[PDB]
Amino acid sequence: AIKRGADLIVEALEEYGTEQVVGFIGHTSHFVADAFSKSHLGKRVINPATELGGAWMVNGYNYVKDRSAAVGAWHCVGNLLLHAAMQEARTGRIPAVHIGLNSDGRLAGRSEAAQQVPWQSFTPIARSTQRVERLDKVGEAIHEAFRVAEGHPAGPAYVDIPFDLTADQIDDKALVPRGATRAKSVLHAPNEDVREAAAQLVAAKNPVILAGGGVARSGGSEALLKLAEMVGVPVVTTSTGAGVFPETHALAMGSAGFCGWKSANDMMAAADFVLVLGSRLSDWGIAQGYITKMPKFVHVDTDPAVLGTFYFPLLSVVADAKTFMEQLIEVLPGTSGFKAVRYQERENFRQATEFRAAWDGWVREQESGDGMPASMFRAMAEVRKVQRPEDIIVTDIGNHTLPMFGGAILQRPRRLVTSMAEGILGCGFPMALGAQLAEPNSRVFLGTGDGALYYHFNEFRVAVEHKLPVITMVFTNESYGANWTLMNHQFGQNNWTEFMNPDWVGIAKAFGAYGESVRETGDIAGALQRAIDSGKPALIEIPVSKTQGLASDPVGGVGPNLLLKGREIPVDTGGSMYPGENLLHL
Amino acid sequence: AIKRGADLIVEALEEYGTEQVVGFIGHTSHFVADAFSKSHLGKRVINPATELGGAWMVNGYNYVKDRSAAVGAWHCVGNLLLHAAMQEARTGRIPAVHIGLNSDGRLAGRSEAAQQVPWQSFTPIARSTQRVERLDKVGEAIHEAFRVAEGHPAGPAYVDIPFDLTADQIDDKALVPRGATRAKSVLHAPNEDVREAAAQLVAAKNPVILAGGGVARSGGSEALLKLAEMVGVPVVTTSTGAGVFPETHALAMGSAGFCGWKSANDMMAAADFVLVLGSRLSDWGIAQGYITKMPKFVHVDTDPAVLGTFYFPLLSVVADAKTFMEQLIEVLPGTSGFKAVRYQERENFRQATEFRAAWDGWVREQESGDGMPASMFRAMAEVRKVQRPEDIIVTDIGNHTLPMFGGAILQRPRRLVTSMAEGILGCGFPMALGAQLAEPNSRVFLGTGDGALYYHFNEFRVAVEHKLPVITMVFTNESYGANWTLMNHQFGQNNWTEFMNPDWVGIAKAFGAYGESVRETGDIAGALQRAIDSGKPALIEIPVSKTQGLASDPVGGVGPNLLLKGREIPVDTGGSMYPGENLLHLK
Amino acid sequence: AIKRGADLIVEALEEYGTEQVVGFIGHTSHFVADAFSKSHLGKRVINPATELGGAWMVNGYNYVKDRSAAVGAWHCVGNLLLHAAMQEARTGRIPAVHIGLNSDGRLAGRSEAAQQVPWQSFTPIARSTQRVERLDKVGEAIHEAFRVAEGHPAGPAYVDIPFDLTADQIDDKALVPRGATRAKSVLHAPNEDVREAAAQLVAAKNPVILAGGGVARSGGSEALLKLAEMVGVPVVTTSTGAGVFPETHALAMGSAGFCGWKSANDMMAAADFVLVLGSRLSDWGIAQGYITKMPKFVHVDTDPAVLGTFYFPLLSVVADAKTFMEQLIEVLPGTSGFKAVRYQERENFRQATEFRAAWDGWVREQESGDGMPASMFRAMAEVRKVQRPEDIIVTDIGNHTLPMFGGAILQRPRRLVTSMAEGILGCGFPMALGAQLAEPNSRVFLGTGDGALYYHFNEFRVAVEHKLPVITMVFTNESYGANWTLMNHQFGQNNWTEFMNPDWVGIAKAFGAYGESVRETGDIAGALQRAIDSGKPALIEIPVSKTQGLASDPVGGVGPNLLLKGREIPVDTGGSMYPGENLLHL
Ligand SMILES: Cc1cc2nc3c(=O)[nH]c(=O)nc-3n(C[C@H](O)[C@H](O)[C@H](O)COP(=O)(O)OP(=O)(O)OC[C@H]3O[C@@H](n4cnc5c(N)ncnc54)[C@H](O)[C@@H]3O)c2cc1C
Ligand SMILES: Cc1cc2nc3c(=O)[nH]c(=O)nc-3n(C[C@H](O)[C@H](O)[C@H](O)COP(=O)(O)OP(=O)(O)OC[C@H]3O[C@@H](n4cnc5c(N)ncnc54)[C@H](O)[C@@H]3O)c2cc1C
Ligand SMILES: Cc1cc2nc3c(=O)[nH]c(=O)nc-3n(C[C@H](O)[C@H](O)[C@H](O)COP(=O)(O)OP(=O)(O)OC[C@H]3O[C@@H](n4cnc5c(N)ncnc54)[C@H](O)[C@@H]3O)c2cc1C
Ligand SMILES: Cc1ncc(C[n+]2csc(CCOP(=O)(O)OP(=O)(O)O)c2C)c(N)n1
Ligand SMILES: Cc1ncc(C[n+]2csc(CCOP(=O)(O)OP(=O)(O)O)c2C)c(N)n1
Ligand SMILES: Cc1ncc(C[n+]2csc(CCOP(=O)(O)OP(=O)(O)O)c2C)c(N)n1
Ligand SMILES: [Cl-]
Ligand SMILES: [Cl-]
Ligand SMILES: [Cl-]
Ligand SMILES: [Mg+2]
Ligand SMILES: [Mg+2]
Ligand SMILES: [Mg+2]
Ligand SMILES: [Mg+2]
Repeated sequence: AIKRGADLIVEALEEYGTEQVVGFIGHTSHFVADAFSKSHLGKRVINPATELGGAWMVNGYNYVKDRSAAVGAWHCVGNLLLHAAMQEARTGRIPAVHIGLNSDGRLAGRSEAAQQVPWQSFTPIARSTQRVERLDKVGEAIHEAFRVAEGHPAGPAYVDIPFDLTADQIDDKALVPRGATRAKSVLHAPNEDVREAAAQLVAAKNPVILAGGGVARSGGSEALLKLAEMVGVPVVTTSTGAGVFPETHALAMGSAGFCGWKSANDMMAAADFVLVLGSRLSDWGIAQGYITKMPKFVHVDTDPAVLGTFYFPLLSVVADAKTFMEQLIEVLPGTSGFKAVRYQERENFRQATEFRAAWDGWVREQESGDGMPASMFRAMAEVRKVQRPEDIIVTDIGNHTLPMFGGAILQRPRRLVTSMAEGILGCGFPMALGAQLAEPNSRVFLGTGDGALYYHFNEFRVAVEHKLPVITMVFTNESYGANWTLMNHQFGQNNWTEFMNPDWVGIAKAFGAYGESVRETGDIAGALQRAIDSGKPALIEIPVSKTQGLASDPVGGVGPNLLLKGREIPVDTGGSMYPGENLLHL
Repeated sequence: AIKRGADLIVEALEEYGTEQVVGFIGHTSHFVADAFSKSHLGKRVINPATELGGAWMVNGYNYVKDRSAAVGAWHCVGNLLLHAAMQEARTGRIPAVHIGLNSDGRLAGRSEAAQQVPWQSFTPIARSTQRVERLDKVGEAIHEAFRVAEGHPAGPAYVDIPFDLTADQIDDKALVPRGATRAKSVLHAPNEDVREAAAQLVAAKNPVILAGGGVARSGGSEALLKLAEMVGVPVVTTSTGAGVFPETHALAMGSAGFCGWKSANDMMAAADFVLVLGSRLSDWGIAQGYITKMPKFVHVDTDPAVLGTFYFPLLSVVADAKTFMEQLIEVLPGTSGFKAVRYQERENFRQATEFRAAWDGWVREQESGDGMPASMFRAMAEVRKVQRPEDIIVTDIGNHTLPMFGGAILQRPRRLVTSMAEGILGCGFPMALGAQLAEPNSRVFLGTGDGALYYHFNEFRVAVEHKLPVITMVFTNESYGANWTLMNHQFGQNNWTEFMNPDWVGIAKAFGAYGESVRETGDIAGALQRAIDSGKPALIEIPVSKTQGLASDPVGGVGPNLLLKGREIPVDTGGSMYPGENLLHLK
Repeated sequence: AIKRGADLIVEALEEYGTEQVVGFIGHTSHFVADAFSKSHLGKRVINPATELGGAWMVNGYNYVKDRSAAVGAWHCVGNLLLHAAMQEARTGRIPAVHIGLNSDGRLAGRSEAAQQVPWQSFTPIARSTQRVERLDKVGEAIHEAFRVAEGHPAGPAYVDIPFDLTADQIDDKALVPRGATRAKSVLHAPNEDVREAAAQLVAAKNPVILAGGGVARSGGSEALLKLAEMVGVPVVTTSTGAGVFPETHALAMGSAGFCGWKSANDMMAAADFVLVLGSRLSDWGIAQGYITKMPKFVHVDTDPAVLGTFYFPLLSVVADAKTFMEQLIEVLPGTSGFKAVRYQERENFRQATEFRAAWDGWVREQESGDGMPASMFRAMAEVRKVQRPEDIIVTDIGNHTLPMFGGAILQRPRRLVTSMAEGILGCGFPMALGAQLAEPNSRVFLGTGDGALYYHFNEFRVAVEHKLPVITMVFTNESYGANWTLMNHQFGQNNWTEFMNPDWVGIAKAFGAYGESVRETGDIAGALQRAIDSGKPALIEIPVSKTQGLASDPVGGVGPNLLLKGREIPVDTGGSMYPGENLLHL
């Protein structure tokens, strides 16, 4: 059948499992938008305030789905706004396909052309960058983008299509590849690696299992609970792994790292052996700026590139996390030294429970005060009174990230959302909208700084139009508080940190959202209940300190080193001059 | 003397003429911010709501100054938001230096590193992209950045500095290059070319001078006025040249192009000869999608790369526009055929004045009407009543661009501001703020669509804190109106075009800005007076139709061709298969 | 200890298993060459005639080793000659680390600098491109290069080091990473994939096992012989898999593809099911220009990116080849329908043996003629009379490639060498020298065209100095014979194809190599024996036809389509003009 390129693009996106489009109109996306209007997927299009806001919504949707279920589709020059969000998808292992419609290919390469988008600016960012030259390659390119996006590692794929190809027509026989099959990701380890790992776990005096985001992608929660109880081993997570192990269990230490739980950092400092499952041991994760001292460890991952890149394991294993744990459960009864004892009667139990109790007491101290400015831990304690086990906690980047991580106590995977890998400010609100779109049975609570909310609160248009009842707490300190704090630690003086806020309640009201300020009432619990009862997206303005959280609160961190001290650098004495130095020798 | 890298960056920036810093804090920019607080640049730093809004401020400031007087200074990952504004600077010839402070160079190349910014993403965009490896190269790199940014062509330069270098210390002797004097840009044409141009000008029956943005950069307004009156030749501009020739003058046809003045398009369709000065004859400018048919022309530019790239001139000349005009004024009295008479007495005068009068009549007609929605031409007629020669008009991108260009009548250079080269939606508000910062005692009027204002109205934080009294008209139609209109033509139905607006008056009030709606009153005139009296940034809501402007209004355009008709493309029958086609051959 | 950067580079290369250096002097490599002179590896440095010749020697050495045992080390501007060889390492999955010493970092970025090498020219080619900015990163960068080079997929890694860092000195504590461990590559499939594959193999009427170069990298020869005999299934290979199955066995069909064995192409056209082990199903391999019609197939690979990129399998499996075959052997006795029958009594045996016999008869016809010009199959039959099972057959690219592939009958893996993935002319001689260096118990026979030998016969300097007794047959036709042939098929006329040859015997004698021409004697067997007895590198000049081989001989190929027919292309009628068209409208 003769088909337009725009209709072939839509067909391909449906074939590969696209649920949700985030698209922006312009003459280069006109044919694609027309084609979407005639398709099932046309019913699910978000038109965001900006393309960067929309790209963040793709990230939040796909982070919780672990596939490229949301897809961006962008008129030419709007693609120039994608880079920040695309970079987070790359290091954060978020599958994300983006289709950029460039200007007419007839006008490419002309020096005085308008809106000829430099697609090679994505080459250092996307896991796959393709410029499509020919209509008969449009299906093939989209198939490749999905294959790359949803691989191991997951990430972003960008497809640049000059829009004349979307108007042009071709007979469609076999053009969109169909019948594609994926290999299973249930990679099994060899027996001798399993037996080694089991022997180490049993022999250790103070073992720990470290579960990262790969345990969530693997689906390994059940196996992890069984394995931890069978061996009697405390569980530490990364921030993307939090919730794969129920955080109210006796063995749950929470997340390690610099915005994590001190019980987890205590346990990592005490441990003599770690089994690492589905973690990349990253800079702002377990590595803490490449300062953390890892105990002897076994490292299990589906991506060999993460294994031994920086931390050298006792043993590196290419295997699926759930599968490896199931293999361990099978081998453990025939492992020398193994005895079936209830985890509460193991010799290591009391130490772990003491670390957790100390942390819980510290959290109770942070949360229990009343009045203004509010503690962000109090705010989170109020959220946990109204929180369901499928609900999603979202945060932005700043001082506030620490209380959001520390006050989230989670029972399910992929419930904690932010720009985890890159720490890009402003992510929180639009990522929360994308997560809400993906998870309509989840209540979504966002704790955002004021500096952060400034970036993409324009997306209240989307929240209101699409009836997305995200509950946003804006923590107001009229500051980039992390930076106020750190600059005063570093220099004794802040600069570039302070700003005004609008009347946020007035902003919410102007968009037809629910708005309330607790500046005078302190009534966080009441405001949460009113916001939930509204059925609308909500904005609760909560005054906070400039200093509480990431840049101040002691959670057992060692890094990262970002207040670095300068070194004195030898000049070059080889004889060559600086530019303009010739004038000094006259 | 031992200096930190941060201090050396500030010293270099000062040496090369920086007046205004737009900066964003984060740990990688901490040392730089601390160093700026010790400088006379520290006082005035703008900390924008987002880095892309700030980069648009840099572009508005520098577009009106014609030098990189504003600089950006950005914490690592905030650099990832620069690319759209940087691309406008590249094709739009805006000088702009951006200093990106990357994460620690010790951590670079590690696969699981955080915030290691891919500076090579700028390589296809900036005129110059540099990654600094060594502290002793920090001065040198910044010197090079200004050299490129302020050359011919002007454009953006990006410098990536791992921030450990900003903390490190070194002895400063000769490290910051000082004391350069740049080459003059008053490039003179060969006398033979000047003579040839004068001979064509005099011989033509219906000549036109086409003056682009290079006449503004050249400072050629006085020479152009003398030349045009001496020969008695109508003046057409580009959108970046508008205002180089006073648009109240009887010879002024306005700007040619598809959002231009029909008088200018009529003139260019009538002309038998054009002298093109300081124009790149661009796609969304004079070329209108490479459809415009140029008469025989002489082309004068400082950048050889624009001369003969697409339109082949009769004669191409590498020269400065003001200089070339001065040369031609000197030779004209000795040119065979030249007659010294008042321009009003020339045979070609009446036709030009007729084009202008017809256009002015049409504009008057668009200003008329008595209710709601309002005409955007009416809105511009009201702005003209309160507009001085030094005042700046800013637009965003959409249907509203055509009435803003058609209602702006300018008499000085560099008074009309937008994302000219790239058409990037959202530019208007933050570029207006940057123009206001560059010219604190000029009044700045912005006409913006509602889809446009959505992008960077967060920068009301900057406008209110810095008391930048931009007067913004937001034209409300609850739509991407250009697209609503074009898609209804193309397909019979719009899609992806309609959206909710907030209460814009309420948004302004929540920031402490002046706000008013004319929806019930029609009182644009009073709203402009109240907005001006407020001394605050102001927002005037004006409801408009979905259709008025770029997608509907006839201005004599021929292009561009964006409502494409597709072609039917043949399938490859050479034998090779599609992916997956193997399954279709199984029996 | 305080150490120079040059000494740290040497230390790192030794730590990661480097055996052989190929290096080129210049002031930027002076410190590195001095450092090598003080080390164990210093004893194994080849200084090639050119850097491209040397890069090809790295490729040949590492192709047969399946690790980056050879390493290039190059003065600045000589790195500009590496790209061709580097591209073959990338698509050909050859591990190869190259260390480029750039000019002084103090002079980088200056517009009028000399010898500042654009290392970003490698970014689209190498699997890893790194520019080292800091002395304390030199060890770390080399460790990363090896990790990437020796991964799955294998490939080239380029490290650019400004040479001032190689003169500079630093305390060495922990700078060169030591104690690195690799994960095993014995990835196991899940049982249900094993059982599926076994059920298909047993149920098929006319199965085939297709073994590619991954069976060689895996070490799977023993398991493949067992599995093929147990199930009674003919074996087809790719050109990089040839020799993993003994090519004299009754079940051996040889290599499929356009320069392969017709028995293999016949068997692929007859088969109802294929088990593909360690093949990427590539363009100039099994795909034959994306024309080959694959039967229903199971696809087993360690690199998920190859699985389902173009040919969509019944089932895709991420697993090691040897391991998967061992899993199949274990499952087969409990697979429904399986009976233990001698392979000679299976119903499919006679068909396979008939295909092989037809091919063998055709080869005997090609080889059996005497006189001049010689048949290249006769030449290969003479080599097989003097060939040991560890000996290596090398070819260049041209008409001659077909008789070299067709006359090679191999018993061991990694014995057939050329620029397999990219077909880059001139590879053969320097790749043969690298293979000889790696495999000193192998006699190396190169069959090269004349056009090919022209590129790197300057490397006779290396062959003679290092006493590398490669036996080179130069097939002389005074032509780019493939192109003479194909152009006459395509157009009825050749152009740019014909050239003179030097007196090749005189060239060999001038270098102190053994030289002989059979132009008048026909005495190929005698010349081989004299060349072997010399103990020297040898050059035997053998006149051949312009047309025999790749461009003419029918081996059951279907592709690739490189004599493509042009299509008539619609002009653009949108209204926009061409450059300069304005003058036509005046
Ligand atoms: C301000 C800020 C503070 C932060 N504080 C912390 C903190 O305190 N603690 C913390 O942990 N992080 C923190 N982060 C997040 C951190 O930067 C990283 O994003 C995070 O630690 C990475 O988690 P991960 O190692 O589990 O790997 P992910 O990025 O989640 O990657 C998943 C890993 O699992 C592997 N994998 C995927 N599927 C499978 C499978 N089926 N089987 C096996 N392996 C699989 C992948 O190959 C990869 O190695 C912070 C971020 C910011 C911005
Ligand atoms: C929606 C929309 C509508 C638009 N409609 C129009 C329209 O109707 N008409 C229009 O003109 N544009 C229009 N534009 C703008 C258009 O895209 C271009 O930005 C503009 O036309 C370019 O102007 P220019 O040719 O003068 O060159 P500029 O981009 O201003 O560049 C300056 C030129 O002068 C040269 N130069 C610089 N200094 C000197 C010197 N000293 N001497 C000599 N030469 C010098 C430079 O090398 C260059 O060639 C529109 C843009 C948009 C987004
Ligand atoms: C002139 C010319 C003619 C040619 N003619 C032919 C021809 O007739 N026939 C032919 O086959 N080729 C031919 N080639 C070569 C062809 O271009 C390819 O180089 C070759 O076919 C690729 O072989 P392969 O598919 O086995 O993959 P390779 O390139 O050998 O790659 C190895 C594959 O095995 C996988 N792998 C690696 N280790 C393992 C493991 N442990 N377990 C499982 N999988 C593993 C890899 O991921 C990869 O997919 C020709 C080349 C030229 C230049
Ligand atoms: C795009 C971008 N710009 C700047 C930063 C640097 N940064 C990291 S945290 C932070 C403070 C954010 O302020 P806010 O949201 O108010 O949170 P608070 O620290 O006050 O809790 C900043 C500016 C960044 N990570 N990303
Ligand atoms: C970043 C970006 N996204 C999309 C476009 C496409 N576009 C061009 S004009 C326009 C309409 C803008 O709407 P608005 O500001 O309301 O103006 P109106 O057409 O209603 O006057 C759009 C979406 C663009 N140029 N840039
Ligand atoms: C570097 C490079 N240049 C050109 C070619 C194109 N090419 C492929 S085969 C061939 C013929 C080689 O001639 P020769 O070595 O004499 O072999 P013959 O065809 O005569 O057997 C040529 C030129 C190539 N593959 N690589
Ligand atoms: Cl547009
Ligand atoms: Cl940050
Ligand atoms: Cl040299
Ligand atoms: Mg804050
Ligand atoms: Mg100069
Ligand atoms: Mg609008
Ligand atoms: Mg030849």
